[PDB]
Amino acid sequence: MPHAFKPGDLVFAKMKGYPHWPARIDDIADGAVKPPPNKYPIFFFGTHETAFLGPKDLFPYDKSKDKYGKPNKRKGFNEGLWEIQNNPHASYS
Ligand SMILES: CC(=O)N(C)c1cccnc1
Repeated sequence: MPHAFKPGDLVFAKMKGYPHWPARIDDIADGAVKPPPNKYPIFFFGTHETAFLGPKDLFPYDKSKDKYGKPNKRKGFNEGLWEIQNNPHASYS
């Protein structure tokens, strides 16, 4: 059975106006801004932007890749696919 989400988990993350997007649950660095309660720090592959989202917007990568892991016109999307598939745990500083 599923656990709760944890840092390092790989997902497709959905925001209003954008396709399901390759992403990871980030850690919070010591001394860094924490998210609101009930929200996770989401790092989006390709764009390298962060947002705070709840589970309703988070689709586990393994289960969803066949639906969602297809090239897309949007800026950074295809880079994002390479990253989630090829080095999803790296520093994208
Ligand atoms: C892919 C991407 O970067 N998206 C969807 C985003 C992330 C954070 C804020 N707005 C949009």
